[PDB]
Amino acid sequence: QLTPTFYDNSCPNVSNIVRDTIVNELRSDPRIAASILRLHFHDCFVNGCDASILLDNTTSFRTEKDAFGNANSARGFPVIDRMKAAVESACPRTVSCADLLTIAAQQSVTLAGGPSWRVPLGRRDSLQAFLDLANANLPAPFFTLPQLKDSFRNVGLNRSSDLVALSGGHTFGKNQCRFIMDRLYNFSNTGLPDPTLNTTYLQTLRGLCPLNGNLSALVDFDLRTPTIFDNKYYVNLEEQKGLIQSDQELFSSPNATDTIPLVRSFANSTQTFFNAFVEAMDRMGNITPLTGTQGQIRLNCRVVNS
Ligand code: HEM
Ligand SMILES: [Ca+2]
Ligand SMILES: [Ca+2]
Repeated sequence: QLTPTFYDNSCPNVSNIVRDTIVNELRSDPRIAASILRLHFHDCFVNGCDASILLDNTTSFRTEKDAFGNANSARGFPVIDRMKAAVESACPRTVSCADLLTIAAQQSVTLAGGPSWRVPLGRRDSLQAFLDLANANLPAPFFTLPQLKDSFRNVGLNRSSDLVALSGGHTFGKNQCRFIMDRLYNFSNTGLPDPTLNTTYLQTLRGLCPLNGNLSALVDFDLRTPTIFDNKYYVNLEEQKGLIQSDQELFSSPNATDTIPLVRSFANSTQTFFNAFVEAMDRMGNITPLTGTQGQIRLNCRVVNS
């Protein structure tokens, strides 16, 4: 059983070391908090939160870093190496990369203005990476609501609240033009923009992402507060201003009878959202963890111990 007090005796300063690292990095890279939270999400959706995503290539297994959802998208790996080294110095061979990344995600959310809580701990590190599983398990922005629900249920999150609350991670961070080009110019081969995208916002996005333009150009997920972790993401959805298809479907999909009330509830109360986010975050963080003597306490998050 994972417990928030796991390192209270072996490494009481772990959370503070993680926080300090993120604070330092945020000065030069204001996007790092968002990037780290996403790394934890992509770690947990593939064989559970086991730091499998942090492993680099080997001749026996490919890295998840080359999965369609991670390649030229996932970032922050060097920062994780930095805090790991700092933690290893303070507490040699004690904190797993899986736990480190979980704490980092929580601290990132808090530093961005979100809720503060102690995450359950005790996870251990994987002995391999899972590229095929990552390609199969990570959701895509073009997924329909039924597909998004399927993706979450596939890893163990059955509740619509899990999906709606965790999608709140898009209250900050960046998204490449490539992922919304269809919504802007030719949605579902209709030759027209996605009708669920506010027409005024449509114009703005088309200006940032012109046809035949730089597909790697970055756009803010939350037009209200781009770098602050708050409930503004849901207010945008109510106005048809969700950035990607998967965001807006939570409010506009024909299958959204169960998600609409959640979207409204989170848009109406920061407290309601923050509570739901913590609850869902801990549930995602409890996905098939390695515990006890299973797996290892990886020393270098990029390679399995030898
Ligand atoms: C519900 C399905 C989801 C889909 C389809 C999805 C899709 C995406 C896409 C397309 C990007 C842009 C990547 C890029 O342009 O490089 C992204 C970024 C991001 N996602 Fe999601 N996401 C989902 C759920 C979540 C969840 C559950 C979290 C965390 C709780 C999360 C946190 C983030 C963050 C913070 C970013 C910004 C990262 C950065 O700026 O470096 N996402 N997501
Ligand atoms: Ca994983
Ligand atoms: Ca925001």
